[PDB]
Amino acid sequence: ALSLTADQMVSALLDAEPPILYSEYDPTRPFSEASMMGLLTNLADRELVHMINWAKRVPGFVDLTLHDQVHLLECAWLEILMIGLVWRSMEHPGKLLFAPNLLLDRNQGKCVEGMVEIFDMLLATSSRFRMMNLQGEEFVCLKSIILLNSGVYTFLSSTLKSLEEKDHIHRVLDKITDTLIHLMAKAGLTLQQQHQRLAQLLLILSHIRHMSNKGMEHLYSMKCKNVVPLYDLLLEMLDAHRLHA
Amino acid sequence: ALSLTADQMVSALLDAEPPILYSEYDPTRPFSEASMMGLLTNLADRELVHMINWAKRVPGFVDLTLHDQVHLLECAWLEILMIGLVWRSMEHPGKLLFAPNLLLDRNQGKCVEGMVEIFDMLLATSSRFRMMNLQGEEFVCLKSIILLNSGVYTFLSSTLKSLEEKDHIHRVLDKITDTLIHLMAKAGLTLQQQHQRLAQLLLILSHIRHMSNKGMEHLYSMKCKNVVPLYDLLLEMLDAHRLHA
Ligand SMILES: C[C@H]1CN(CCOc2ccc([C@@H]3Oc4ccc(O)cc4S[C@@H]3c3ccc(O)cc3)cc2)C[C@@H]1C
Ligand SMILES: C[C@H]1CN(CCOc2ccc([C@@H]3Oc4ccc(O)cc4S[C@@H]3c3ccc(O)cc3)cc2)C[C@@H]1C
Repeated sequence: ALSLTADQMVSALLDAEPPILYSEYDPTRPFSEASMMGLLTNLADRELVHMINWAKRVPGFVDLTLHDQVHLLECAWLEILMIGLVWRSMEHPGKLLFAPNLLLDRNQGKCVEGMVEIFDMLLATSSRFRMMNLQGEEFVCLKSIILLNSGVYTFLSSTLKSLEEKDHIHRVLDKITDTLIHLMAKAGLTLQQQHQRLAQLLLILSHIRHMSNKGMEHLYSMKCKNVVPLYDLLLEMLDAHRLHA
Repeated sequence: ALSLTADQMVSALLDAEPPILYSEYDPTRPFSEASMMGLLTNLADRELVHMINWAKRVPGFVDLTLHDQVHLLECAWLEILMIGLVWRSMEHPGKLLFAPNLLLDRNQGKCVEGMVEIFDMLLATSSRFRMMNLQGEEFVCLKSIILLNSGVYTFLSSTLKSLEEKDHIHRVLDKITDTLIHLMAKAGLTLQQQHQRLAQLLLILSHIRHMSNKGMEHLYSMKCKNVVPLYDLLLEMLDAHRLHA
């Protein structure tokens, strides 16, 4: 990640992309009888296992301690799901493609109290991506930045080890910045367009943080799931043996 | 703002800086008897009038409709107060300089339920600014970006006028990006350091959004003040006559 080229980061990031999952409900049955939140929650929980997989393939992530890996994912998981959703919704104006067999419009979000507000924010982000003509190569860089950036300011303590971890993370972030600029230059943007586009992309990440924060507030008031704290469940998942090697 | 130079934006932004206010409490009296939240709330309300003043001097802001000006400030006001606080706290490791006569450490935040968590996040941002050696010229650009960026994705409708406003805002944001790159080049950074530093700065804005969101959640559960909705109070303030010209 720190000696990988900009072309190697791009291909590592493309190679690491997770699969597109489907909603799990019987399509031979009516819809009024489905719990929309139940459908969405079940989807999101299944994505989380693939997210851990993906994160381990982001250059530099697994060189972190297990504790720091847990922290970053605990901080970024909803942001990561949401940029993923906005990305596959890009080509579907006015709709969110939760899954290939679960495409919802804003009125379908009114079904859940306080959810249309979140839908509207996601929908607006999807339209901005569309207006910017965001590219697959740029999107994977952005998702990796979310993973590494979102919880890097909240590491508690400040041990020697902790200091080293922070330095490495900021080093990897620098390399993804170099990769985004490289992508843009390749595409034929001027120096000036490059830095402007870089800023445009990075400023969207402030909106994705906003959506995550608002979505956590909204989720935190519902059946959803809050069994076994998230840290411990992430740890479990990340603290793998290497027996099935 | 769209024909202003990078040097003209910088000087307009420096010229527009608001004053540093003091806490209003009798310094000849003990401290256990003060409401810390009362002190902080009174400080923050006094800053808001100066914030409106400042925003009107940001290049491009007053060319927006009154409604859009209200929206952006309603979305960004806590982010703007917080970056301001982290900026004047930079030279005071382990402390937050709320005002020149009100410098608090984390233990002083434990006095309020759930406030130490916010203090710790602000303190960590202040240390990052310090570690990056953030410059006065960079800070004013960043505060202006917060003003223009934070609520630009949440404008409801999408009228012709609305579309025009968005275009102008993104145009002004582009010019502040050009200004930040200009500042960095002047300072002698390489091309590579410039784009890396730009990204480092912009990624901090995602943490400031985080702090604002968490602070609104925390404020929203206390005496504070929620009399007359914020929109109407902002409108009042922004919808000035020009009689005292
Ligand atoms: C991975 C964690 C998620 N599990 C709890 C439920 O989480 C979610 C439930 C539903 C969704 C909602 O559905 C999805 C589904 C997939 C996806 O990639 C994105 C979203 S976003 C949306 C959402 C988010 C926040 C809201 O306030 C409203 C709608 C997203 C997450 C707990 C588990 C540890
Ligand atoms: C401008 C709006 C603010 N008024 C309500 C009270 O708002 C505030 C009250 C206290 C502060 C707290 O004190 C200050 C004071 C000045 C400053 O520049 C920053 C801060 S930050 C801090 C804070 C913020 C959020 C928390 O959860 C905990 C501490 C910041 C804002 C309502 C008014 C319309």
